[PDB]
Amino acid sequence: GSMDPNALYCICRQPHNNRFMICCDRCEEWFHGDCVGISEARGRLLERNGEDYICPNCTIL
Ligand SMILES: [Zn+2]
Ligand SMILES: [Zn+2]
Repeated sequence: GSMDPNALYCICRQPHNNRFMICCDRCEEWFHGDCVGISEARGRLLERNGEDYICPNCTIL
């Protein structure tokens, strides 16, 4: 549910207190723009338009 500071979600399993991160509605988790490929400018755009982003892990799973 609510993302925590000392939690893990991304495939690499790292804290969100490092680099940019994105929220996936598919699995309802968090990921890294670098790991998924999304750019800081791209992820920020989907947040403004309100487009439910889907990590590359779910799209192929
Ligand atoms: Zn990662
Ligand atoms: Zn996902």
